Amino acid sequence: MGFFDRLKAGLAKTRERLLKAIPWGGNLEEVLEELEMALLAADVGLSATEEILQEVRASGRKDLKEAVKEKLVGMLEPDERRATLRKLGFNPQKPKPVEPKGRVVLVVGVNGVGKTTTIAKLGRYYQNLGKKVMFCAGDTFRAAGGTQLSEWGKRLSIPVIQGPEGTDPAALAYDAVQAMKARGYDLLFVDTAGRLHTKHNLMEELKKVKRAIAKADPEEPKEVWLVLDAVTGQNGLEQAKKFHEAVGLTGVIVTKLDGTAKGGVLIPIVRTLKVPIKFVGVGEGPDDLQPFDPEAFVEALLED
Ligand SMILES: Nc1nc2c(ncn2[C@@H]2O[C@H](COP(=O)(O)OP(=O)(O)NP(=O)(O)O)[C@@H](O)[C@H]2O)c(=O)[nH]1
Repeated sequence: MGFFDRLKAGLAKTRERLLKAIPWGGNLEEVLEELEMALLAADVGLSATEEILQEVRASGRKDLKEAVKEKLVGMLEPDERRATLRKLGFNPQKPKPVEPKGRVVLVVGVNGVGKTTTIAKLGRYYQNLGKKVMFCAGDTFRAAGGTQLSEWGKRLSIPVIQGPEGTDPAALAYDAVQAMKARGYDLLFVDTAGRLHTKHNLMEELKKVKRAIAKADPEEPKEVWLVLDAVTGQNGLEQAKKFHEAVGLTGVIVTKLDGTAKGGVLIPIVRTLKVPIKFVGVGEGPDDLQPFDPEAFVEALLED
């Protein structure tokens, strides 16, 4: 319960079509059939679905339902260690806290996916874990109404490195790291432009920003997080590929899970990018941005 409730609520649209209604009592032939449709309807994809079936049908010689759960969780965990600790019984009440590998987190993704809002929630999250957090408003470009990262910073008391619209994004991020160092901050999130059809090639700007961060601190950024909208589609995964090829993702944040019945998309995402989902977005609330936990996610896909 508690956050678990918020997760189940966020996955309700995906869950209540067929997943929860699966008749785990009938003769396999029916159940597995219903299972394949439920998966495909949730956007798990044919590839991962036919593998799940194999894993269960061929193998899966334990409890039918549990076999499914274990297989789905296995598909969501890119890290062998955690997969192992899980199999060994590790299953704490609430998911462990996501610790950035370093001090700088470069945030990327296409315009509109919710990068700005996601960073603000991340600031809160980390602040509540006692980190001194700083923001860099690397997307000086587009504002057009909405709420700037700049306004979010004042509200959380998080300083925002920013410059006049048009300011060199790379020089901003450089100043941002310098500032984070001199003032002794624990974490810096660098927001970035997300428009793929301007006169300035997005991927190239991005690489110039990551390079600037490195010039300031040769170890950074230790995290490159792509934000993906669960409502987009497979084009968004293709874009993901380009972002990965351009800057090397270390993680993925999936937002707007509450707005779709295709939440099963997380499986294809992790299988394609082979990086972990760090946080999942279950709504437009402050604490709606939660640390990802495969076990919990899978449970919410099937239960409640
Ligand atoms: N329902 C839902 N909405 C979300 C989630 N995350 C972000 N959003 C919403 O998505 C919209 C775009 O957010 P924003 O942070 O402005 O996006 P951007 O990707 O930063 N766009 P811009 O380039 O215009 O600054 C907002 O209305 C925001 O609340 C989520 O997990 N669920």
